[PDB]
Amino acid sequence: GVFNCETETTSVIPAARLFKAFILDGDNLFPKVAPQAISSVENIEGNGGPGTIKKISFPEGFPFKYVKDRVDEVDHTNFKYNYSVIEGGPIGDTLEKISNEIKIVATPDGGSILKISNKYHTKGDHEVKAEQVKASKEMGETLLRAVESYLLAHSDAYN
Amino acid sequence: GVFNCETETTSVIPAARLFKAFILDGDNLFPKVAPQAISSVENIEGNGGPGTIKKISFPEGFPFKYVKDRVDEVDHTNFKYNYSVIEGGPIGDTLEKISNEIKIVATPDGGSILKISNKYHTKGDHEVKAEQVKASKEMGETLLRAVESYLLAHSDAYN
Repeated sequence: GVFNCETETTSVIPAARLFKAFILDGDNLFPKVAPQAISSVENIEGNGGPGTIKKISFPEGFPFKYVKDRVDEVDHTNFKYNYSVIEGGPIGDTLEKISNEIKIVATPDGGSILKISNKYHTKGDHEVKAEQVKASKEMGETLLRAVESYLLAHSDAYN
Repeated sequence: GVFNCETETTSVIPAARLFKAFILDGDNLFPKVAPQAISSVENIEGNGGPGTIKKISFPEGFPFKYVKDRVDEVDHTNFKYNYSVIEGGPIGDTLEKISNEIKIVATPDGGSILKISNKYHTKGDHEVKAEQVKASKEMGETLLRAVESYLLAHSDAYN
């Protein structure tokens, strides 16, 4: 089955700067700015572009130990990043894959709006629990806010 | 049980104008701007302020025929509107009440960000299905976009 959650969130950071930090340097930044959520990000196969498999590990404390994600598409001009959760964490008997899309859109005032889609490819007739949809949304917002705070505290970073 | 969904959406309309149209004149506007979603809004008990019970009817076409909502709180200065879904529609054997909060926040550029909370008071140990959470979110966004389009098309309205 399929369940598609689209959300939007705003940031005071201009889109180009946010894309460089949140997307292009996230492997480096996330364990530094949000250690309570992400312990490490490592390359299993590939360079960071489309097809790359990453292992995202969570700190001692979580239900889930890690996930493996695959980079699907990166558009450096239009600030789009598409990736899939393909193993570990919520993937298992009820859920085959989560396909995600992030687009960072500039606002006239020099901030950004992030358009985020989380698409659950459920196994057979399985539902996705509302708590799972919420957990994914909250993780993304946690990471965004941590990166935003870091960027405000380090005014030259990613310029 | 309880399940709380917080979402945010942006509008190009300044907060004060949007509050006057979307909140303070919604009974009038919704059936006019979004007839495919709302057929009528009528007063069962009260004047439109806290404690008021409204009957919201849906057009021929829907699963649900109507809901009764109660106004909980209105802050005309800070652009807050809290209301509850108390009968009809999704209310029944699995769900006792939905308590909703809308806050319309001005942006420096003269637009708005709406902070919306949908809090499900489930009966006993019942879950809320992700499809239901999505349906509520989509209804609110449909109504917002319809009001926004109307306001852009009628530049003097609600000034």
